[PDB]
Amino acid sequence: GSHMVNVLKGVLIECDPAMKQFLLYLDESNALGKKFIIQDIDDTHVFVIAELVNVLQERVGELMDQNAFSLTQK
Amino acid sequence: GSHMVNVLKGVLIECDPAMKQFLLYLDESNALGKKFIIQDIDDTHVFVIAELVNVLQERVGELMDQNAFSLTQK
Repeated sequence: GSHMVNVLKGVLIECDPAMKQFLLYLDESNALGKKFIIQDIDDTHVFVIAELVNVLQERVGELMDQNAFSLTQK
Repeated sequence: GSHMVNVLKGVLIECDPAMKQFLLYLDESNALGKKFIIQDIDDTHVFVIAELVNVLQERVGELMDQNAFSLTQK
């Protein structure tokens, strides 16, 4: 490679570094069928595209029981 | 203690901090009349919002001859 240049448009999110670790865990699982974390920025940051962040919103809120993700029949 | 929580929408940049350094000076100079660089996402990452990325585009494109950010009408 030449050098790291990642410039893109979407939603930038940070809160805490523990947060980072769950986004990774969720990317591992890919429970939402979307790869939300495009690049993670300086430890505590996650870059997710605005177009699909809505899946994260539901994951953050509803994942306690489950979020509505069943397109096996729809 | 504290920690930062920043969730934001716009354009994320990643490049070596050379860009950051002109950017901070330029932010400092406020030549573009807006705060383009919203948050320094620590040392290397820069965040600039898409609303005024256009301003940055012209800054990049036109700066060779002149960056005319002074528009009384044009």
